[PDB]
Amino acid sequence: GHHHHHHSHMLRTYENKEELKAEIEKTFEKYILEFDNIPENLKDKRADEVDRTPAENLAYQVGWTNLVLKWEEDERKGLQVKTPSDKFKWNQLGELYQWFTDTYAHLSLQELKAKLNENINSISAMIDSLSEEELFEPHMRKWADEATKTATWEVYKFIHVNTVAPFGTFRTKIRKWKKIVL
Ligand SMILES: [Br-]
Repeated sequence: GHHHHHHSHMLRTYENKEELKAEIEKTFEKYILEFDNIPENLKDKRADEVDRTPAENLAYQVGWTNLVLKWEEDERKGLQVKTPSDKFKWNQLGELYQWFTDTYAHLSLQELKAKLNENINSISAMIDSLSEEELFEPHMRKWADEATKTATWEVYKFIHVNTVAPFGTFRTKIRKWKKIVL
């Protein structure tokens, strides 16, 4: 079911936890830097050949990182987890994305950047909290095995496709937006 994820074709091998954390921080910094000169008054400005506004772009990352953190926190607390979310299934990502916009896009860029920054720090704490086995071997978290229909994904794959991969593709999109609008 997780193959419905839009970055399922951008998987990566990692050597260890440190390599994973370093890549998340590097790609996050390059992505977030692009918003430094985007004014709040243009956060909802839509460019023609770009799907999302700057706020919707940030809202998407806040949305997904909030979900990954929730799956693990809920499991840590002994709960049974529904993925990708309680309201939407893996074949309803389009609706989940609109929910991200409705839930988060109205916030200021400053507030969205603060939330994403906090989430990157929490994801690093999560990586540090799991053994190398829990992170890199299959069948270590019930939430990661929850939707499997074809190939199994280890915890690190879920972290990677929701951080390193979109930070790269959405950085391309926000740069395109700035070239047009600014
Ligand atoms: Br976009």
